[PDB]
Amino acid sequence: DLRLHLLLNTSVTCNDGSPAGYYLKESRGSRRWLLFLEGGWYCFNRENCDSRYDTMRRLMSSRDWPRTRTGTGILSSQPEENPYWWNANMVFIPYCSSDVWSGASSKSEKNEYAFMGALIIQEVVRELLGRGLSGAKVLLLAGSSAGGTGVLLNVDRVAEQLEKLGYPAIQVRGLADSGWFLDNKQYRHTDCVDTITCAPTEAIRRGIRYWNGVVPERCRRQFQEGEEWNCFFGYKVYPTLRSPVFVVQWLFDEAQLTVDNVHLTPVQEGLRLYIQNLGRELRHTLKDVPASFAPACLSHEIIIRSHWTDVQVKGTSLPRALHCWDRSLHPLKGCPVHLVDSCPWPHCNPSCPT
Ligand SMILES: *[C@@H]1O[C@H](CO)[C@@H](O)[C@H](O)[C@H]1NC(C)=O
Ligand SMILES: O=S1(=O)CCN(Cc2ccco2)CC1
Repeated sequence: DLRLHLLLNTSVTCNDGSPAGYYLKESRGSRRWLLFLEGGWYCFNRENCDSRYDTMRRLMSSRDWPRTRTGTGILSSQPEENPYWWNANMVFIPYCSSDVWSGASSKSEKNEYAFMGALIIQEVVRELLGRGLSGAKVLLLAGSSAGGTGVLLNVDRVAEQLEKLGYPAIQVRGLADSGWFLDNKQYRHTDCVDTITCAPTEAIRRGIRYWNGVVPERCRRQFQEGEEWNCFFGYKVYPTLRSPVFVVQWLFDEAQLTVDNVHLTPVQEGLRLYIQNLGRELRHTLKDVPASFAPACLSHEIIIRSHWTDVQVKGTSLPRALHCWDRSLHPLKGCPVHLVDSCPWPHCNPSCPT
């Protein structure tokens, strides 16, 4: 169990102005720190944020958060469940800003909601330095789904924050799970007039303006004013990053298929070619990513699932691949770090989740 702490700086808030926070379980015999970013889509105007506040309020407010959380998967402290980092200091940062962790805007008489995701991460890091993070050797910033994209958007800013605060010895690294998407053509499509019809690129473009969203500086300088939405897409922002980042991505991600208007519910030839081309394109974007784990499965998220130990690529599990990554940051015989399936159809890998 990890224990809730609400942020001492109460000006760093969830959507509705309640304080943000983090759950923490300390491991005094360890100088490794894992900070995990929760996911859960986003909202991008008044209308659909109001809807989200009715039926997804824990993603917009801390008023109903429980006092403890059980760590699962990579956040578990039992070696049977977590072969990788079971003895680490564990932190779960709830997603209550609805901004893919990019926002820097307070609630005001102009703004019905606050979008403070980028500032929440910075304030959590600041307050943890007083609770033992000052002695760390590695800070691993991890996340799933919207939290995985949040890793890509924030890992270099955490590294810069610790450098400017006088801790140049802490090695900052990233682990992005299920946050690597393609701005591809949809299988069926519609013009953006409402939430159901707005393609990812157009919805993110509106969100960035609504949130006062922030992107990494080198990426921002490449694409420039009005085009910051490009930096939400992994294959475009990753080459601009300096911190080591490990990328976990199902080749047939259920959220990718959702935004592409694909439902698997007898597949004819047009859809067969579409699905095979999506897998090939995703594989192409990872070809020069040296730390990656990409199985040929239809699924979504993995690193905080308890059975995350089950899936294998070329005979190597995800906990093993992450351990090999650790060794590489001190090729290795029999301990690989780049693992991408080559078979072209969902569940052609027999270790895929059922
Ligand atoms: C609280 O957080 C806000 C937003 O990041 C910042 O402007 C302010 O300086 C912080 N307050 C303190 C006392 O650090
Ligand atoms: O799809 S998600 O789980 C993770 C990514 N975010 C924003 C996004 C959409 C496309 C690219 O980046 C939405 C929720």
